[PDB]
Amino acid sequence: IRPTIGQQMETGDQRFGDLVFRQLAPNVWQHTSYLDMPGFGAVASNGLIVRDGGRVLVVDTAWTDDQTAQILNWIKQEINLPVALAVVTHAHQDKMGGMDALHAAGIATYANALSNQLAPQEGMVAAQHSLTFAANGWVEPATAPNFGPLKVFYPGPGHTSDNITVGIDGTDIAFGGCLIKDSKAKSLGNLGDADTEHYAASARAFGAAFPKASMIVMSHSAPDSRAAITHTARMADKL
Ligand SMILES: [O-]
Ligand SMILES: [Zn+2]
Ligand SMILES: [Zn+2]
Repeated sequence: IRPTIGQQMETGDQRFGDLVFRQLAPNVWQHTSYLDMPGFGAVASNGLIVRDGGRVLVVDTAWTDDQTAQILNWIKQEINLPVALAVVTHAHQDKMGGMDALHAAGIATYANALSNQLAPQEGMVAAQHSLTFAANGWVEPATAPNFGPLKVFYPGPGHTSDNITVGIDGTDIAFGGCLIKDSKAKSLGNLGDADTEHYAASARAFGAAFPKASMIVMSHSAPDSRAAITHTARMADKL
């Protein structure tokens, strides 16, 4: 009995090691990893895996190198194609905590230049390559070579000063990372590194950048429809 990963994922989300995987589209999966907070519930973070022909692309690490190695194990087991590159969406642990595992696997990594400046200070590892954004927020194409369907956008400072977002061309999906929370959320999570003045405008800019994305994928909520964007901006208004 040898079903494809797509065939297997019709049963629902799949637990794999300490992670959970969910198929969002025929070639797009959400990875979920968890940070144990002793005495409290574990903090979930989501990223993406995209099968782009004969290669795989990753958006965001897991919280740790080990969890990130578990992602790579899942990719080997279920997809059985090489991982070419990863884009990581700011210098917090949930997004860049596993850079060493990516680098050891020969994966080329990309982050906002600002994320690369901030990461080592925090005991993290910079990505190998730095993205630069035009004033309009779109990545300068020369700094994002061979990204396939990934369309990278800097919406402005919000959840952090360096937060970036990623649309997946040919799908209904845009990834807001930690900038966006779902339409039912009671809070924006930890705002300790947030730009409270600009957050709402940056959430709006993300929505405007990917107007055809009907599925909004987020780090700290399950996927939602576009109402998540204005809900997030409403929660962020006049912080
Ligand atoms: O985060
Ligand atoms: Zn963050
Ligand atoms: Zn986060």
